[PDB]
Amino acid sequence: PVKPNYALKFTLAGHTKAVSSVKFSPNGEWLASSSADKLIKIWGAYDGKFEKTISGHKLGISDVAWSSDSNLLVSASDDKTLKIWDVSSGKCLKTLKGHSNYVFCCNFNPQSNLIVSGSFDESVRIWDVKTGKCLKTLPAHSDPVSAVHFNRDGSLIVSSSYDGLCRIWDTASGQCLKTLIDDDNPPVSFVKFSPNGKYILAATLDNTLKLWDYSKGKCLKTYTGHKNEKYCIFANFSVTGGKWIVSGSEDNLVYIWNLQTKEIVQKLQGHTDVVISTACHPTENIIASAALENDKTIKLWKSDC
Ligand SMILES: FC(F)(F)c1ccc(-c2nnn[nH]2)cc1
Repeated sequence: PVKPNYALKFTLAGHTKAVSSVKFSPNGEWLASSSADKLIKIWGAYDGKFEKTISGHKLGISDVAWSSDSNLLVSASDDKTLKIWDVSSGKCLKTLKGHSNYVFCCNFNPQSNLIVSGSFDESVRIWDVKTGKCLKTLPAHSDPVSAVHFNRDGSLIVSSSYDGLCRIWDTASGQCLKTLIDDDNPPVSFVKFSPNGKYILAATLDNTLKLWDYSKGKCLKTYTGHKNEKYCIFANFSVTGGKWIVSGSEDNLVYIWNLQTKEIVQKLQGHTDVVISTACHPTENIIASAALENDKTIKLWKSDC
């Protein structure tokens, strides 16, 4: 496939303010979304059908993430806390307290006994899921932390910040193992490891995505054409069909690139405001996208390749 052919299948309405993130459950059955309206919503991944609302945060939510067994969620909120949720019961199992300002990003490790978080307070924290206690506080950055992610075996954490740095941390010790710098350091608005753990994908507010070989500290690929000068927009590796990079954009489109050739292969039209978040289904050729306040909807897209 020189190109995918994603086409719109469902539009999901219900959030009453900007959506902030969307994530597919690892078992592929569900989509979770978080919003400035202080709510988490659960939707069917294949039919787009609204399932349930999960409530409890006192202010808007910036991010949500799934545990590996698809049974728990963690959410990051402007109320300076994270909450761990039992999805089936809707119960808040733990409230993770410690950050001194807005919490912007969160993720489980693969084993899902740990949670990592990043905050406006410029720190990265590592939490024990079962006790809800903070294990480590990392003096990670000198500006707000925009993303945090574990690698494939959980031994590394990558963090990014508006200070222009991506850093790699040892989970066990909390030591800073690496700082990634290019020829220039625009604010970094998103970062994550590749599925095989060998690479890092970073978004910067100069309208650019970069693929880094972090063990060698070198920038390999570069993806442009989209618009990103303001917001924390998620980006993804799509690997179920052809190998693509997928991202939202401030011109209201979903951008899809050939991972290898860096060429734009598709631009998905339909949203009426900034596409702040995209997610890729774990086993099927399905993308979810979500948009900001003037739109408020989530869209599900499907390709034959
Ligand atoms: F060589 C490329 F193009 F840089 C590259 C980058 C990432 C991956 C990959 N596979 N799985 N996860 N990441 C494969 C190839």
